[PDB]
Amino acid sequence: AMGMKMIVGLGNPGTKYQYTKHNIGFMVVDKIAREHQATFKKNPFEAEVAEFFHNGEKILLVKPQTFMNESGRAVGPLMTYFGIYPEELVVIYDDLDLAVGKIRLRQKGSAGGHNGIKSIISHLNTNVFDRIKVGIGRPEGKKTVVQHVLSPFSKENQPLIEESMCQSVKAVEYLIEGHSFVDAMNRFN
Ligand code: NA
Ligand code: NA
Repeated sequence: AMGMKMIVGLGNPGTKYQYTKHNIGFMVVDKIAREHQATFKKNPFEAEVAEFFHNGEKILLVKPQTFMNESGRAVGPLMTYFGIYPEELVVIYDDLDLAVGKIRLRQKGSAGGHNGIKSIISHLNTNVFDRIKVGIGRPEGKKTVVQHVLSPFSKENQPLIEESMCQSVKAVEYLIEGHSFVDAMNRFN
């Protein structure tokens, strides 16, 4: 009766992209799935979905399989399916305006035109929903953005992205446990 939570990790499908910075959201929800012994299953709305319970509450972990720029084609229908509202979402994605090793929690924004957030906004017709922005490092300029996001983390940076993935998992846990998102912002920002 407390409702559900739906944690959506953004990324591109396929082995081509599974280790790229643009897939940090997938990587985080994979870690949460392992933490809870939860398995991703094919879902009919272009997504992989894992489920587990936390003291009676169903938690859904979602990896859209639409490609990043079409993520809302999974998220919108899933919310309909599960009877979930924007307040039950947490979207985890890569932030090119934040350093590797850092996260930031916010409840509103258009993510500087990030194509996954844009798709979600398009489908939900709102930019108001909880998100965990996982820093992937600022690029040199617009010319290098795509290569930046569609390449792996550097060997040198891998320990630091592992740290921010861990903080991201902790932040999700703190929310699942019923703390307000504003309290989570105060704790993790
Ligand atoms: Na399956
Ligand atoms: Na879209």
